[PDB]
Amino acid sequence: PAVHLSNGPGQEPIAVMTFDLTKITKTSSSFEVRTWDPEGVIFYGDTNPKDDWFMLGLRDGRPEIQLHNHWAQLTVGAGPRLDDGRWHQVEVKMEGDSVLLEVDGEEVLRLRQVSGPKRHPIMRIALGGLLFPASNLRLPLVPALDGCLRRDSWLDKQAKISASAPTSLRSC
Amino acid sequence: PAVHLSNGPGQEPIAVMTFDLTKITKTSSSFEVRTWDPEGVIFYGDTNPKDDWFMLGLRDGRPEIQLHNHWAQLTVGAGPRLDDGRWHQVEVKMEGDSVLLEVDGEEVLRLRQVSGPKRHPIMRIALGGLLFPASNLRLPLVPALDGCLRRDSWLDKQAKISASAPTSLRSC
Ligand SMILES: COc1cc(C[C@H]2COC[C@@H]2Cc2ccc(O)c(OC)c2)ccc1O
Ligand SMILES: COc1cc(C[C@H]2COC[C@@H]2Cc2ccc(O)c(OC)c2)ccc1O
Ligand SMILES: [Ca+2]
Ligand SMILES: [Ca+2]
Repeated sequence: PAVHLSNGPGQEPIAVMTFDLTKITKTSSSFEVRTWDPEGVIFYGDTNPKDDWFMLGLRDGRPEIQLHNHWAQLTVGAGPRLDDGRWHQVEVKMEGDSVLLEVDGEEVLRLRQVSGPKRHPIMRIALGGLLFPASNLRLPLVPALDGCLRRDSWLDKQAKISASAPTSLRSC
Repeated sequence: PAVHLSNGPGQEPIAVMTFDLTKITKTSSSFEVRTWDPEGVIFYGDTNPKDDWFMLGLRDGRPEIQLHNHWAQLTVGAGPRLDDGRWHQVEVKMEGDSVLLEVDGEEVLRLRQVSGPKRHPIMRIALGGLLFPASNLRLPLVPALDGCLRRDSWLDKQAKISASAPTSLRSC
């Protein structure tokens, strides 16, 4: 059961979820993605769109992470091209103070010393788009990602406060 | 013709080279490395060991870059394990404002927005060690890298001011 990561011309995400950070024990997300599109946003996360946000996307077909928080501000590409039309497994995990990115079962990137142990305790996760204008990225891209998403798990179901309407979704 | 990246117990680099930055047109370095060692420094670069330095090393067998300058400060792992005893081609290039890392002919990491266009115009490159105590790294490691280095080219020969004695080197 797959859903489109893009719905029409607009750049708005296809879904948003909110979580209570005081109740998250599983700090990882995993999904499968398929696309012929070399550029776009896969998902976005934040507790504050000005001071504490994260983006996983594609640029030139390869994963790109942009991160801006108290401890780190970076724009990093890594891993192989994923715009080949094959399904790819992706996992993003927080391990200690590091963010790990695994692609097709292989760790391709570890951003060390990017997270601390004060913080707004509501985390939003947006799929297929950002929760601010693309102009506010560290390095702008065009967020629309013409691809499909399946087998997707986001953080801890036990900590979810809200989830956007699922009837917005468009089957693949 | 290969040389050891480690010489005895000391952590000192096996070689140091200095370059005139006003005369560097080729902002890349390339070499082959072979090792069974999961941790250590491959090479170090700086114009200032306090304010503008760079380290390429291994941690848990995989490439790690530490960088500290005016524009960026980061600790990032990427790429596959290289401590398998096979020769591996490595290239580090500055492209625009980004540092690229290629391993065995594949781009594995692109640190974007990490270099500017004021700066001390002497760059040092040290092989097999740092030019400050490992304690001053963003994330300490044990610098000794029991491996061998060959087919190595460093920046622009036309810009080199000085190079350490080559009779210090130990054949592999
Ligand atoms: C690395 O820094 C950030 C990463 C993110 C992105 C988050 C969503 O998928 C990766 C991350 C998971 C995660 C879950 C609970 C957390 O408490 C947490 O804390 C950082 C991180 C958002 C804001 C940041 O500051
Ligand atoms: C990214 O930032 C740095 C990278 C480095 C490491 C340098 C040596 O191998 C990669 C780099 C090549 C290079 C050559 C000439 C340059 O003028 C230059 O400028 C940055 C960079 C040292 C200091 C930094 O600030
Ligand atoms: Ca696109
Ligand atoms: Ca070692």
